[PDB]
Amino acid sequence: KLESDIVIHIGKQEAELALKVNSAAFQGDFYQLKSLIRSGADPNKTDYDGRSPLHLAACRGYEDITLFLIQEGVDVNLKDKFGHTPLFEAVKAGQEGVIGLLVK
Amino acid sequence: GHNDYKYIIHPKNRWYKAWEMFILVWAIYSSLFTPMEFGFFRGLPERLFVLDIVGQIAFLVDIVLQFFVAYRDTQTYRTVYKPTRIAFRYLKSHFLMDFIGCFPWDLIYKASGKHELVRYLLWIRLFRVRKVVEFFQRLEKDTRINYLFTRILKLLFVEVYCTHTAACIFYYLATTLPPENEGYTWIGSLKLGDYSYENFREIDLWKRYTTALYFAIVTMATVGYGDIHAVNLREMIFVMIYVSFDMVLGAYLIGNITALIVKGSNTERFRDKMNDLISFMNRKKLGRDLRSQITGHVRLQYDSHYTDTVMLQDIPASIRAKIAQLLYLPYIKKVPLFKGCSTEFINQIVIRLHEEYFLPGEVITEQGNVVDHLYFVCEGLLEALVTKTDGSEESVTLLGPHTSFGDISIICNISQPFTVRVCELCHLLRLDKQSFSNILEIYFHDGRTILNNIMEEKESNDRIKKLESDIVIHIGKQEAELALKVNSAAFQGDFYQLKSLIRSGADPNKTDYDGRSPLHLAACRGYEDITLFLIQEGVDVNLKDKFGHTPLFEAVKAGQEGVIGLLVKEGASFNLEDSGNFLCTTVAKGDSDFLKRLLSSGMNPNSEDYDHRTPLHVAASEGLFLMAKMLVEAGASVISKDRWGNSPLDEARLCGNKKLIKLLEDVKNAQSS
Repeated sequence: KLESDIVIHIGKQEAELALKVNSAAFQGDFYQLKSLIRSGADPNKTDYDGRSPLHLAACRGYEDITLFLIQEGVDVNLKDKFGHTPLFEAVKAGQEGVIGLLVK
Repeated sequence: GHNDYKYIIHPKNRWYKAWEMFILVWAIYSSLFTPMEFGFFRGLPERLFVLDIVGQIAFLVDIVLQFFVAYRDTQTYRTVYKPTRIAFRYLKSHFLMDFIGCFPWDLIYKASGKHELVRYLLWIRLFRVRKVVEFFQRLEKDTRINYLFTRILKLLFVEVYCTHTAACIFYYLATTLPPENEGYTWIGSLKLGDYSYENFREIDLWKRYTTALYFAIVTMATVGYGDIHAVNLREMIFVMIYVSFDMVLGAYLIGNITALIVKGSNTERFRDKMNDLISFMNRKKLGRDLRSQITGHVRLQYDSHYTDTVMLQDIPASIRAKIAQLLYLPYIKKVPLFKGCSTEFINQIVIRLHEEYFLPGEVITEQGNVVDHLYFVCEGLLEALVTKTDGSEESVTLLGPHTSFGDISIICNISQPFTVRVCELCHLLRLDKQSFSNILEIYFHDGRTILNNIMEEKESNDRIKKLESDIVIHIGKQEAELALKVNSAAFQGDFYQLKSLIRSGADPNKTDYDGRSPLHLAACRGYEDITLFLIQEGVDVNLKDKFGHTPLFEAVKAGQEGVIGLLVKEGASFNLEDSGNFLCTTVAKGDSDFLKRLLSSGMNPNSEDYDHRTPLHVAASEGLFLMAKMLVEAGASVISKDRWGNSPLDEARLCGNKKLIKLLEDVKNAQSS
């Protein structure tokens, strides 16, 4: 019965993980993110708006978080549900270093 | 299992305890009389004929009862109550010796022609002293009496028995020699004072026993007056054996007493510390008040019994938890930080707690030190101060009893703000940061209720109002995470759960990292029930998201005409930046359905693009008669002209679409009027 409750609870919990991964890519908690990569959902798993945390890392400028996502191999060309690759938010936000990383 | 087989007596049953105290008296008498009746009586006189018989009967019943009393196992540690199991314990452990002792050995000796070797079996009754051994073992368990004190008392009883038996054996050895050679015995040549023990077999039993026991006792302490001494060779040999064994026994007595004095020093440790510490004060001439403070601390070390709080680390987690639930729980209720939360959350705070005691004047937490423990002042007063750049300390609001300090720093995960000082003896209950953190993660609703209590506690003390800004940073982090949960629910379908969260305090106008109120997500998903509920919560129909869209934008994206009409009844209107130019881009897309839902929301009839072309221009040039007619229905005028002065009618005429040409011709010619 508990297993059946967690059949849905773990799905919701995975959703929370993806949102938290984006949050940590939006607050700046790198160390938590390094732990969470092996202790939580992956950046490939998208949120409600289908936005990988690489899009946020383009906005914020957490190029070290960006480099961790690069190590994971998460598609740098993975668009959001707004049909826009993280490169666009890199250019829009004006993070020239992040722009350089995604050009690399 | 005690019902399974009846007549069984519990090991510590009341009536069995009374019988134990009775058979203990009988065992003491039997073990202290067997040597007497052996040595001083070559055949027990009939005067005591009753008293021996009843004695054996007293143990005979005990041979039966021990076949029914249960015994606590040493393997499962559980009392086993089965006569099949119970009987074996006796039959193996001690039944043989007790049964041999219970025979009428004196009568058998008198019924076998007075053979002394039969009387030697009387010494089997000395094994009844195992009852006294059991009594002493049980008394050792009692915390009433010290273990080492019980040891020394046991050794004293061992000396009592050994001297009594030694005196009896000594007199018996005197009797083994024939009466005519009684002058060669130790007693038959005794001439104490003017009394010669010449016919020593006819002297009163008590005079003979007192002489023999006098010898035994004076040799027990090795006084060795010499008035009574061994004369025979049997007497010499027995005195050597007794003396050697008693040397060992007396050495053990001295060892037990010395160990009791050395190890068993409780307040003497405080006294020893006082010795050299008073030497310290005296050789350094400390002020009397400061001397009093130091002595107060040392007495406090033995008066706070922190060791009595350290032991709890050894008691297992659950039982310690219930100790906390019975002691720290009132102190926990007294905390204004918790105040009204779920009883389960309060109970979990209760479970993981580490009571501590501190000293007046000594400081507890230091400024700039990362908070590692969450302290509650339960009985005491506490005052924090902050050293400034010049160095002077900043007095803060005092922390009197039934308060919680350091909590704000833990909540913000920041170092301790002020160096806090212990004004006097305080019952500082402690909670580790990690334990509190996990408890908060499990009880998130209680956690937010604490957050409310926290804001109130912030305005309560202005010195924490010096850190309200950082606390507000933490509050904003909590609100952002909460908006994340609200949006995630709007994407999952947890309608009632997200309603409950909004009831909890969740503003649906809270913006997430995507900055789109959950109305956008409910619209794009199509949870029209959730969209309607958010409508009742007064979410603005067309909030602009970080991406510059409305909730109804997302609805029209997926074309949730249910949600689209739902927001239309609320007066749905994109009112987006360049919504008419976005319609130029939509005619570029060519999505007539997307366009129909947009123009049903009616954001803009027509607007010139960077080519100064209304969407009607684009549709007319493209030959998109359906889109162009639908735009005209929206209000797209045909008199508008592009950058090159061409109306949509001109574009349609260029295209050559008969229906579109006729439509735009008639509409624009009418529009001219």
